Amino acid sequence: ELIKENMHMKLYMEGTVNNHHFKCTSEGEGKPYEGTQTMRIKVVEGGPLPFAFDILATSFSRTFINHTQGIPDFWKQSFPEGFTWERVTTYEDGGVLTATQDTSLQDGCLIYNVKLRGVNFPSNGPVMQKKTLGWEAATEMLYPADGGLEGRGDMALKLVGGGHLICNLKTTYRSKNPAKNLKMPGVYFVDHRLERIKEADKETYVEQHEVAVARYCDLPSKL
Repeated sequence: ELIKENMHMKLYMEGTVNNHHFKCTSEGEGKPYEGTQTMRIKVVEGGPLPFAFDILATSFSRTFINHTQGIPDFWKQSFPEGFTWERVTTYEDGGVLTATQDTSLQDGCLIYNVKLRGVNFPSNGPVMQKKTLGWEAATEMLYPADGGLEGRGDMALKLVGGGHLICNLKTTYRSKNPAKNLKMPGVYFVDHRLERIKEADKETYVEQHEVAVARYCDLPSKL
């Protein structure tokens, strides 16, 4: 089996948010089977960013989700070929961020390539004004659909002074070997905690940590 108790990752990101173009790279590692990982990210082009780095946080790692209770790991089963995802995140103040990621496994290292585009972030809003303080924990609902898996979930971005701006995520996850016979799961959930550990140089260097666990709904069913 190709996914080994400890893994390294490399990431290239390019995007544009409200007409501002930028690139990031990052390097990290994690414990795929624990559900834990750490990324050290550099804005290498278009920095410093004139928007909140937080809107990029989710676009930096599906291999590193601890699967409890035998839920088949959609993303771990996809190697060596790997997988992609495509997401649209819609903020309640009109901002819309679309992201595409390709995940591959080359020479024992996980390699991420992301493209994204953000539009209609209000000029006066907390993203464009950099008034945000990270994400709350969140739960994503996942279910088979269209040959792949779909994810749906809201997330809450913390605002300076209290307050939250909410967005809703719609994701499609596809395996790169479609022929591969998958054990698919029912409907399930992944709990995510995405934390900024450190930053420097006007968010031009950022250390991010994520814990993510896959689980069924532990409630009794009168059915």
